[PDB]
Amino acid sequence: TLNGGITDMLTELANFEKNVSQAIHKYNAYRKAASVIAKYPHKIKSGAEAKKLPGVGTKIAEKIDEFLATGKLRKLEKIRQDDTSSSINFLTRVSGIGPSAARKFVDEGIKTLEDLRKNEDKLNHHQRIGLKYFGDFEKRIPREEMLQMQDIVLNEVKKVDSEYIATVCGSFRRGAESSGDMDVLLTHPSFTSESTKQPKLLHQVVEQLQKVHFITDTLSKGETKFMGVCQLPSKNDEKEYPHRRIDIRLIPKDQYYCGVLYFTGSDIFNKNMRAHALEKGFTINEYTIRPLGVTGVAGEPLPVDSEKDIFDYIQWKYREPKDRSE
DNA sequence: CCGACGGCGCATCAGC
DNA sequence: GCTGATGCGCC
DNA sequence: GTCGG
Ligand SMILES: [Mg+2]
Ligand SMILES: [Mg+2]
Ligand code: NA
Ligand code: NA
Repeated sequence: TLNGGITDMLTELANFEKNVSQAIHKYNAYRKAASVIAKYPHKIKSGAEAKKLPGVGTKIAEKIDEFLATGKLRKLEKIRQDDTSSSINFLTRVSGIGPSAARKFVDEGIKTLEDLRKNEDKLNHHQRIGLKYFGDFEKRIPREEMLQMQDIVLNEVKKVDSEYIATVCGSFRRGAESSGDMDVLLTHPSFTSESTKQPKLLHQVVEQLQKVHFITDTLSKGETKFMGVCQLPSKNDEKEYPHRRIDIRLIPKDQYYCGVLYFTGSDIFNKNMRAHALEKGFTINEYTIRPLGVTGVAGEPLPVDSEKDIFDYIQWKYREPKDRSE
């Protein structure tokens, strides 16, 4: 974090554009600039030096110059004083409240943690649970705790059926010392791109993890994705562990590499990699990499035998999970 | 200049 | 109920 | 907001 002030500034601006302006590309441009500045291995001395980086343009260079000379950004100071922007930015922090629901709550004077707490009946289920664990969800997970959570999830999955493979992805798989939540890829031989020879493959794993009190709440649940809450068990007289967001994603077994690429991330790495795919005339999702056709239509799935194959197609040297933290 | 920016799962809603 | 759009989330 | 065409 040589340019910590700068990238904090940009992230804050990205958050404004997402939550308040609802200008998603502006959010993206900012997060992108932030990301390329974050791995730039020199302490930046000027806007004009940052502008050299791909993703830093004119406006962001000016902001960088204003930030370096004065330690501040006047544009952010204003945004920070605005009641309506601070309100919206705060509400969107609850999982399940985004830009639209946030603005809509303000329209009604529901705008503080205390307002939300007297008004649970105006929240859908996801939002009610996000408010419930509001504080907990702010806390990072140390790797040590990620490691116990893993043994639990790997062992319980093996118990339902010895042929499920669960793989912890996300920043954990990227070797991060702490993680915002747990991301779990799940496969079973019965579920492939050809057929689903067994129903409830995801359900059964969820039920199991509820039966051991590991999974405590559900934000959303379908046939391939679970989005919910979990908690490590604590010992006699210990304060409890914080509750933690868990995400479980069931992926056809023969598409494990595109799935594990996807779920390892980071989000920005994915966006850039996928963006580059397109320039190379391919498209990648969590399932397959397909060529782009002359017209603009996705051709057939290309054969993939490792994460590296995916990189090969798009003419990128391999990058280990730990080098994907953009 | 100016079009395009990654891709998709689930909850929810409107319109039929 | 179905189908498709919009909201929100995941990386 | 930035970039390639
Ligand atoms: Mg995570
Ligand atoms: Mg997660
Ligand atoms: Na640039
Ligand atoms: Na939110």
